[PDB]
Amino acid sequence: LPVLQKESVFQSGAHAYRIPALLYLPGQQSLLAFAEQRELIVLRRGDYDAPTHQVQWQAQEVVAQARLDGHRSMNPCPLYDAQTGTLFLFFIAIPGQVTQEQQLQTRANVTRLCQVTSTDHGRTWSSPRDLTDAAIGPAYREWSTFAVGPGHCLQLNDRARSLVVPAYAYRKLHPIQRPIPSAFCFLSHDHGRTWARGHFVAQDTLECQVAEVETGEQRVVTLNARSHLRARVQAQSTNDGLDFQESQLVKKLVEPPPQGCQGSVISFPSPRSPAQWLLYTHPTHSWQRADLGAYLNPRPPAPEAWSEPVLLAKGSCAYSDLQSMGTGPDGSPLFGCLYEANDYEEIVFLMFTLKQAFPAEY
Ligand SMILES: [Cl-]
Repeated sequence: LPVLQKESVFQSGAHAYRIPALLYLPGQQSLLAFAEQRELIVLRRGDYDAPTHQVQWQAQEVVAQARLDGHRSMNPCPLYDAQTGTLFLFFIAIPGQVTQEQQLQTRANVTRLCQVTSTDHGRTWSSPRDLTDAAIGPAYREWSTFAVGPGHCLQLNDRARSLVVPAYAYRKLHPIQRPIPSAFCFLSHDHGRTWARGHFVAQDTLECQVAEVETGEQRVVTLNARSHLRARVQAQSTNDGLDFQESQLVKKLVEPPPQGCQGSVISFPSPRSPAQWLLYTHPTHSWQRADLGAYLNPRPPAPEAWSEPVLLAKGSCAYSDLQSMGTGPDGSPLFGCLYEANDYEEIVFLMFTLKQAFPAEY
């Protein structure tokens, strides 16, 4: 398909950069591209230059605040709070080396849920805040580890403008069997002051992302997760992510077994009747992490409504993250996509419009 921009934003022959996260700032009309650097989190800011309809990426910088002493930082999970304008960067912190506790108990949970916030459009960040105890509580010792995202988080359009952070945890349900992962959501109605841990979806679900859409008559949260099956796993919640209805397989969205691959999903105003449509990116190969494709769902989150994918990039492609960026030069919705490519040797930024990706719609 034709695109507005394709630029490698992170590069490393040593596969130093992985796990992309993208965040669009609507007022500034800029993007924040995060990635893990093999471990800390790095960032590149880029302003959408209207006159040239290109994002001008600035110099890479380390998010020095997004780290705990003696820990490795991973899984950048950003969010823009529309009510306050504050930016949240959730992330995971794990000890850099085996701890004394782990020496005695191999599966002891030593993973930390953290966050740093910014009130100046991501130019500077607050000291890190460990949210582990407040968000997970007593369930903490029941897991071997867990993670959030990777990729952008969600803010609902409810009265409270609730924050929903997608996540997954490896549950130590059997002392002999290896811990099995299950996706879920963290939910806050007060801009991160308090957190609730939602119930798990089906077992063996891993990196997931959530979006909010209108279906039937009200708004629901759709969770789209990586699986070890041949198709993606999806589930919807009518209570902001605290409880999900029965998980379902989305056969139209392929997953390459046995490992599967992380994928991204976002909602955006319908170009036309449903209020929102969904856009999702993930490799399209039946058993390899290759050929990144963009898929559209005009009647979300109905599994049967997903479109055939449009090829965004041929060849090796892995994790990705999407962000809507307002209206494009051609008048249709503008999108930004950050994805791993070329055997993890780089992270590429792609910017395109709905008209470019899905011509038939126009
Ligand atoms: Cl902004």
